[PDB]
Order: sequence, then structure tokens, then C-alpha cells
Amino acid sequence: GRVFAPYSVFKGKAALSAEPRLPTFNRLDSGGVKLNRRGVIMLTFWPSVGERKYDWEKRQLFALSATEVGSLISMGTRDSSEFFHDPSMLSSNAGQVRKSLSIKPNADGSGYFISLSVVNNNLKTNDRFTVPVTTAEFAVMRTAFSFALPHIMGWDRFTNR
Amino acid sequence: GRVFAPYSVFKGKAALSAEPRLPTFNRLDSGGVKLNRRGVIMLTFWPSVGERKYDWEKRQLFALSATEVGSLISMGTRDSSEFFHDPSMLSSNAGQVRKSLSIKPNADGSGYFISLSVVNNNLKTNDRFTVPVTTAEFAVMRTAFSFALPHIMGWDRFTNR
Amino acid sequence: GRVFAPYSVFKGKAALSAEPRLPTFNRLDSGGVKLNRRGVIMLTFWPSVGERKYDWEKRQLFALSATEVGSLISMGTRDSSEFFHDPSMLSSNAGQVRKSLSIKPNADGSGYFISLSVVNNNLKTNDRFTVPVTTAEFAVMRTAFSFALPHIMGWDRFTNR
Amino acid sequence: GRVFAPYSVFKGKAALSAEPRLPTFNRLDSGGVKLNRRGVIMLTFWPSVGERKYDWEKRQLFALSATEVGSLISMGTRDSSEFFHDPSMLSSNAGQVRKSLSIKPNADGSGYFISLSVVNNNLKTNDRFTVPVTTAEFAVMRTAFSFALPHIMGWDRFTNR
Amino acid sequence: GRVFAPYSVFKGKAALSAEPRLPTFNRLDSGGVKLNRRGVIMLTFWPSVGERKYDWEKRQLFALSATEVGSLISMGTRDSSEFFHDPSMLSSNAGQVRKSLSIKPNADGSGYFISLSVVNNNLKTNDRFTVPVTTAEFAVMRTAFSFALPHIMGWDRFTNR
Amino acid sequence: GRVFAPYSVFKGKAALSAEPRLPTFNRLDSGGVKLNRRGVIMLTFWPSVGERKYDWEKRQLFALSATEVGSLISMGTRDSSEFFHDPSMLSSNAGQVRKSLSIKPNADGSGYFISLSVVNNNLKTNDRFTVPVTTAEFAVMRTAFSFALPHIMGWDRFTNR
Amino acid sequence: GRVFAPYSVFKGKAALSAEPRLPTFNRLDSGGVKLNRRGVIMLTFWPSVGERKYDWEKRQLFALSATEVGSLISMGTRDSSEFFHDPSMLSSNAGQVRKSLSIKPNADGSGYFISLSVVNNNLKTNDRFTVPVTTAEFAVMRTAFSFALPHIMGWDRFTNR
DNA sequence: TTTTTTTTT
DNA sequence: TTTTTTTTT
DNA sequence: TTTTTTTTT
DNA sequence: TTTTTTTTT
DNA sequence: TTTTTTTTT
DNA sequence: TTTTTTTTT
DNA sequence: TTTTTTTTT
DNA sequence: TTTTTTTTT
DNA sequence: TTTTTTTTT
Repeated sequence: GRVFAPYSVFKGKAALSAEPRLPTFNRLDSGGVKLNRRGVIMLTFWPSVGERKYDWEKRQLFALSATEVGSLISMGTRDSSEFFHDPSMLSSNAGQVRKSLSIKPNADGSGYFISLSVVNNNLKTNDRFTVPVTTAEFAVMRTAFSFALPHIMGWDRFTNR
Repeated sequence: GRVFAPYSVFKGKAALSAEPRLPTFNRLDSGGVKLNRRGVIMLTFWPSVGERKYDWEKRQLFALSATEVGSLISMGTRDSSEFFHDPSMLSSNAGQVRKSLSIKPNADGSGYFISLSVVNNNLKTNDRFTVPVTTAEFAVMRTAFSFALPHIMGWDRFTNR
Repeated sequence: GRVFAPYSVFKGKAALSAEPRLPTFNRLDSGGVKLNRRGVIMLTFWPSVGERKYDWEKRQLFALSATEVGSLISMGTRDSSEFFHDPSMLSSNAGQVRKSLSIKPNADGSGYFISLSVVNNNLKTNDRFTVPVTTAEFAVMRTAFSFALPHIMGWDRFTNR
Repeated sequence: GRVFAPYSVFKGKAALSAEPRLPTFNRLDSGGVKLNRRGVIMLTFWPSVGERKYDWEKRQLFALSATEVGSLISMGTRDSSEFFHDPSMLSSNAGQVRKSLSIKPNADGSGYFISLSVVNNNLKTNDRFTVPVTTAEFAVMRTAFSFALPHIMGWDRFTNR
Repeated sequence: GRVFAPYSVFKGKAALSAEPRLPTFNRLDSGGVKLNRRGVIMLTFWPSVGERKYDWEKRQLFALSATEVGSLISMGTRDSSEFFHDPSMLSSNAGQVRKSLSIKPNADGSGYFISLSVVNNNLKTNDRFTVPVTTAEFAVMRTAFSFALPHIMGWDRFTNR
Repeated sequence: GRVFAPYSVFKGKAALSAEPRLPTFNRLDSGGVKLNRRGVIMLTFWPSVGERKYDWEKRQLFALSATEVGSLISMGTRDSSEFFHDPSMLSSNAGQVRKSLSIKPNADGSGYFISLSVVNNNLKTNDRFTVPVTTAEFAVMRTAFSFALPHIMGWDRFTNR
Repeated sequence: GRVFAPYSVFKGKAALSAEPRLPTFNRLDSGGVKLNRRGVIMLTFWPSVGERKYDWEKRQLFALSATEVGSLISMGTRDSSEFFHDPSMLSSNAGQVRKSLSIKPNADGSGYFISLSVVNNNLKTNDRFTVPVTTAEFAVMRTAFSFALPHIMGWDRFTNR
């Protein structure tokens, strides 16, 4: 059964949520099990409409791979990273939509800015949601993501009894 | 005529406002003018009741003297100060109410916490309002307070024509 | 009466101008005066068409709040800031136009780049004007903005006689 | 006769190519020769469609001037530069298309990211090709560009016999 | 009309007061105005007789020139200055009275000592009043003196409307 | 009416004086006011003829723009600047007279040398007046110039009531 | 045949151009070739008359020897050089005209100022053209001059086939 | 007497 | 509502 | 003999 | 127009 | 007993 | 809705 | 396809 | 044209 | 009571 227990941060202009998507497995004829579709850590961004209210209709998604998760948890206070995703990569609609996720430290050292940029060349849209994340909040993510990393890789299937 | 143009900061648990109170002068018989009651920079604190709404009924006040203003504008990024006021000093009700205003830097260096503590021994109350103030916001105060300092001292009366 | 005395910087690809917009006050029935609409420091950008000539028709505006002004005047040589504005915030047309103003130091240390980016999702436009600002020019702004800060806050109404 | 000997770098999401465009000269009536159209170092970017295959149809160009070449070859390991070009500068169609070329070091120090951004306000397109360039690859460019610089300036015409 | 709004510091053995003396102007026949007698910042010292009471009869004065004011406001935490005045300079009674004003930091760094020495060779007197001035108090002076400097120079007459 | 309240420094070989020239405004038909001719800070130099007497007949002038003023007030102890002016710039007599104003620190750190050089190719003259300026004196200028900067820009017209 | 492919920099008050002058050779009777008149790198300066227009009539020239070229290309970011030339050296008109070429870094480190001073004691003229040169522009010169150095020395005649 | 010029209301 | 008080004109 | 391959003219 | 000059083949 | 609240499935 | 793909059992 | 333009021979 | 909003007199 | 003085309009 589905599970919905997102870690969410709500700020001035936008909201950020993160939750794991487990890998899917295929039961081999040989009897064993073979990992099929890889797990990710899914990030959802959406804007604040009005006052302390948020427009879930206008959300944008970004799926962190295991490797991108490893990059986030291994970041220093002063480090920054940027990932670039094509939702329709290798499909017919490649090149049309372009997503970039950036994690930059703020000048104070009091945390990071996490922003998703989405440029759609089909719909002629250019969205950008930015969310400030404290040292404490990013500590929660690093710890939660670290906990989740072995699961999205499916290594939690390697358990004694 | 009265003027109400406060600089205010609204945060999670409380609001902070600041505005100058000009000095009062007494017109000498000799003809000149003599400064009477000294100006201050008045600070008002009040708590947030409910969500992004604030209880003006529960406000507490603290009046910065010229000297206390000079201490605020001359503070370094890393410095902190604390002032201790008795509203009814030298009156019959002295010792009953005790106010302390503290300005402490936050660990990040991203600003300060400005808190007013009010201990009333008559009403058996103990209030405390704390407000986080960014580097930018405190820059506004230092600049606005510096502008205001000569006025609360009444030195703006020393003007050529 | 209206006053037009902008401080302007004209460079290769664009022009930058800055001038204060005073606060508006409402005359209370009580007799006093209450600050209504807040002052800003208005920034105007516009591109250079042809040679040393500029297209005023294509100007874009950005209004610095008191707090954003405090952030500009308190910047170090090596510091950078970025502000993000929605012209139609909280109105029906929110989310449609998105403005970002960035102040970044140049590598030499000889000043800053001040750029306004405007992304309009209604008109499908994406404008960007950048202006190089020397140490001397930014010194003029910091001094002029500092002078103006108490006025846009309306604290120049707190004057003895 | 035309010569096609580009130095090219092929990476995950895009390809980068560079080659010199010689200056054109006009034979004076006086007898001598006068440099007419200036040489450049032409950069071509294009995206990877499918797997290790690239869509030459979707290429974007950027022409480095002598001065921009001088800026590239004089860059330190830790330095970064950004150039901003209007293809139709001073023509009727100015302002419509806007190209920015950035060279930023990567965090490791193992090279640079070289990206071309193209914003077209006529066709409502927003393209961005980024290519990672190792220390060795950028060494090739600096050396090749340095070799080429005197030629695109036409100084290779000043030769004894 | 005369204005009396001194900034005063009261300490153990003596009191210190400071206030601006505006410049006097002469109305030219040509129509304009010509600055006549220069402004100063007047310092008054007087001793404490008895307990927390001060002998205004025994006061001594020292008039800071614009230049001496500039020296005070530009002092570092660790700096010290000394000024030497002859009240009857260039008059018949020159050499008779000799005043020296010293500003020395205290060992702690918690401020300065400001002392006036007056040696009168006519009356055979040798007075010395010293006043401890905190960092906050000297911050008030620097800010108040800086505000006043343009006025004692008469530059506040150069105003648009 | 005209105002003459210069800040002047008199030294061994020459005298230096500085005073603001306000901007001139044009009353729009629209009703408002438009800044016309820009303000400056005017510097006058003249030589000492005889002993402690100065030849006002031989004075030379130099007009600091707002930007040049910003450069002076933002100078470090160790910094130096040089400005180059053509009095008859863009007029028929351009190129004939050439003025250079230099501010260099002296070796001791006890101030600056401020010199005006005037080379006139019409009259075949080459004048040079140098004036030593202490830390205190230059503090007066920085403070006075900073006070004056908003006025020569005409920003003192942006005042609430 | 003559070749005209100068590298030129156009700035506010003056223009700077540089191009190589090859050495002249004398064909020995012995059969070989003997270098006669030495090559230089010729610098031309000329002033800007009007707006972004330059007075080629008023140009002044300065010829860099091989050794002076070696000094320019071996300069550090922080270094400065000055060369002093007599156009009519050893001729009858020696001493009459005096040219000095200076290369000084600007305070920011963003490049250099390159100025030619020409003092003519026959015509009683004193010219001075200064041109700001960025790091990139001076990189072009160093690279172009380095390329040209062997040619002005005539070492490009030592070639295998 | 003064380095100018670029965009409005 | 506000920490006061000390010295004149 | 040589590490190849990816995009044109 | 250009700082020259010093030693050969 | 516990600081809440903001967006779905 | 989600950047894919490469090697088995 | 390419950011231009300013001064000669 | 301009990022708003929160508390009085 | 106050350190002055030097150059105009």
C-alpha cells in the first residue's frame, strides 16, 4: 500500500517537499528477484498564493537519483550543486522541457537556497521556485536522505531473515 | 501634530516596532529655548496570536536613551548588549516592574535576536517577546536610528536659518 | 509638486537610474498623521539602442523597499545580493511576471554588476539589462540611498520645528 | 579554399566545437592591404539526442572576439568569465535574440563548465547547452586559441618574406 | 532665538557638556551672504562638589574647531589626540592662559578619558577636570558631532529651496 | 541668494578651498520640477605670494562631479585618485586646456597631497598648486562632502513636507 | 606590399593602436642578407573629439624597441614601466621633443593605464593621451606582441625551407 | 568659472 | 507609556 | 605502427 | 613618423 | 502531556 | 509525474 | 551564421 | 509603474 | 566665553 509521509518546508514564496520512491522489482522465473525501475527521492516545489497558502496546482517535480542523493549528503557548509534533468529524456519529446535544481549556500552560512527552474519550450513557460533551508532543516534532509538511500537502491532487500 | 511612521519587523512569535519620541522644550522667559524632557527611540514589542496576526493589546514598551541608541549603532556584527530599565524609577512604585532589552547576534551571523523581558512583581507576570532581525533589517535600524539621534537630542534646533 | 532628480549611470548595453518615491500619509481624524503607502527607492533599467543612445520605451522598473535598501548600503566589497519581486503580488495577476535584481561584485573588485531580469509568462518575454557600476558610482548610491532611507521611511517627519 | 579542422569536445548532454574564422582584407587602391571584417574564434554548441549521438540541426553559435579570446587564455584555474552577445546588434532586429557564454570552474578544480544560453524573444525559445571541459581540454583550447589569436587579428600578414 | 540642548555626561569628579555654536554671517551689499565668525563645538567642563552635585561656577570652556571636530570623529578605538588652545591668542593677553584638551583611550578599551587642563599664569591657577566616556557615550558624540559639523561650517545654507 | 561658506586649508605654497554648487532646476509646464545643470563640489587652488599671503588673482578651479565626490569619500588611508578635466569639453576650444587633480597619500600616513595641475596650450602656461591635507582636514572634507552629496544631486528636494 | 591590421583600443578620452613595423634588410654582395633598420612595435595615440569620435589629425607615435617589447610582455599584474624617447636623438634637433610612455596598473587590478606624454619645446606644446586597458585587452597585446617579437627582430628569416 | 552626454514625467 | 538625575543662558 | 567515436561545409 | 649606437659574414 | 500550520494521493 | 542507459543470476 | 563601432596609409 | 501583509494613536 | 589668520563674490 501507498505511503505519504513527506518532509516538507514551507517558506515565504514557495514550499518544498521530499519523499522516497521505492524501486520496483521483477520476480525472475529463476525464482530470485531483479531490481527493475530505480528508486529516487522525489522533490516537489509549489508557490505560495495569497498569504501563507500554497497553490498545489502549480507544483513542479524533480527526482533525485541515488548518485544525486549521494552528492547532497556529502555537501559541505560552503558547497553548492546543480543538477539538470530532461523529464522526457530519450523519448520523442526530449529537449522540450528542461529542469535545473540548484543548492547554493546563503551568504550568512545559515543554510542554503534550494531552487527548481523549469523551462518549457512547448508551452512557452519559465517557472522558478526558490526555498530557503536552514542548517537544521538541511540536517533533517541529509539524515533522512541518508536513511533512505539504501532503500531507494533496494539494498534493504539484503537482510538476514 | 502627531506623526506615526514606525519601522516595524514582523516575525514568527512577535512583532517589533521602533519610532522616535522628540524632546520637549520649555520657552525661557529670557527668550531662548531650553530642552526639557529628553527624546528617546521607543521600542514596542507584541506577540503573534493565531497565524500571522498580532495581539496589540499585549504590547510592552522600552525607551532607548540617546546613549543606549549610541550603543546600538556602534555594535559590531559579533557584539551583544543588554539594557535594564525600571519604568517607575525614583517614583513610589520603583522596584516593582523590571524590563531588560537584549540584542544578541545569532550563531550564523545572519543578524540578531532582540528580546524584551518584563517581570512585574505587582501583577505576578513574566513576559518575554523575542524577534529575529536580519543584517538588512538591523542596517535599517542603525541608519534610521543614526539619522534620528541628533533629533532626539534636540540638536536639529541648531540650524542656520 | 513632482521632483525629477535621478542619479543615473549610462553604460555600454544599458542605463540604470535611481530615485526615491516618498511615502504617502493619511491625515487622521484624531488630528495626527499616519503613514500609508511606504516609500521605495525606484530603479529603472533600459537598453542602449544604436550607439550611445537608449530606448526609454523598453524600460523595466524595480522598487527597493527600506529593508532592501538597508541590504545594499551594508554590502561589503565582496558581497552580493539578489531580490525577487512579483509586481502583481497578492493581486489576481500574481505569478505571471517575475523580476529579479542582482548585485554581484566583478572579479577585479573594481565594482559590481547590477542586473534586472524580467520574465513575463503572459507576454512570453524574457528581458535582462545589466549595468557595470564602479566603486565610485556605488559609493554615490550608498551615500544617496543612506541619505534617502529615513525619508522613504517617513522619519523626516519627526523634526523639531 | 575553405578549411574545416575544428577542435571538438563531446560530452553527456552536448558537444562543443571551436575554430578560427580569419579576417577579410580589402586591397587598397594605394596598393597595400587593409583589414576589413575582423577574425573571430567561432564556438558551436549542439545537444546530444539519443545515446552518444548529437543533433547538428539544433546548433547555436558564438563568435569570440580577439579581446574575448584574450580573456579566455588569461584565465586562472579559479577564474570565471561571462560574455553577452546580440547577433543582430545595431541592425533592425536588435534586442530580439540574446546570447550569453559562461566559463565557470567546477568545484573540484578539475576544469570548467562552458555553457551557451540563447534567449530568442521572436520565436519564444530558451536554449541552454552546457559542456564540461577538463584541465587538459582547456589547455588545448588556451594553446590553440593563443596560436590563433595573431591570425584572427591578421598579424600573420606581418611576415619577413 | 537661543537654543540650549547640550549633550552632557556626568561622572565621579567632573561633568562634561558639548553643544554647537553656529557660525555668524554677514549680509553682503552685493546681496549674498558671507560667513563671518566660524562655528565651533563648545565643550564645558565643571567639577563635582559634594556628592552627585556639580559646581557650575567653576566651569572651564574649550571650543573645538571644524578641523578638531574632524579629528575626534575620525579617531580609532586605540587612538588619542591632544589640542592646545590660547583663549587670548593674538590679543594683548596672549600667553597668559593655556588650555589643553586630551582624549586618551582607557586601558580596557571601554572608552576614553577626556580631560581639560587650564593653566593661568595671571591668577596662578592650575585646573584639571577629567571625565570618563564610555564607547556608547563617545558614539553619541561622534554621531552628534558628525551631524553638527556641516552646520558649524555653515554648509547647511547650501540647500535646495 | 548666494552663499559663501567655503572650507579652506592654507598651507606653505598654496591654499585650497571647497564649496558646493547646487544644481539648477527647470520648472516643467507639466507642473513638476526637472533637474537641469548638475551640482558639483568646486575646488579652488591659489598660490602663496610673499609670506602667509596668497594671490587670489592666480586661482585655478576644478569641479568635482557627484561621482568624483563618491570616489573621494570612499578612499582608504592608503588609496590615491586622479581626475582629468577639460573645461571646454565638447565646445570649440576643447583640447586647449587640461586639468588634472590628484589625491595621493603621503609616506607617513599623516594625510594626503592634493594637487591641481593646469596645462594651457593657448597661453603656453603650466601651473601646479599642491596642498598638504592632514587626516583631520580630510576627515572634515569627507564628512562635509558626504553631507553635500545628496544636495548637489538634488535629492534634498525629495523631502516630506 | 603594405599591411594595415592594427590592434586598437577605443576609450573615453583617447584611442590606442599598435602594429609591428618589420625590419629592413640589405642584400649583401657576399650573397646573404644583413638586417639593417630594426623593427619596432608602433604605438599610436589620438584624442576623442566630440562624442565617440576621434581626431586622427592629432595623433602621436611611440616606437617600442625589441627590448621595450620584452619589458611589456614580462610585466606582472602589479608592475609598471616608463620609457623615454627622443624622436630626433643624435640628430641636429635632439632635446627639442620629449616623449614618455607609461604603463601603470590601476588600483582595482582590473588592468592598466597606458599614457603617452609629448613635450615639444619648439612648438611649446604639451600633449597627454591616456587609455585604460583591461586585463583582457592587455592579454591580447602581450600575446600579439610576443608573436610579433621574433618578426621585428627578423628571426622569422631563420626558417627551414 | 565650472569636463559633457545619454531618458521621461 | 516611557529607567532618573546632575548645570546655566 | 599509431586507443576510437560523436557534426557539418 | 619612428629614441641611436656598438661587430661580422 | 506534547509549540501549530501550510499540499495531495 | 518522475533525466536514460550500459551486465547477469 | 557570426555582438558593432571609432582612424589612416 | 511600483512585491504585500501584520498594530495603534 | 570661545586659540587666529590667510581669498573673493
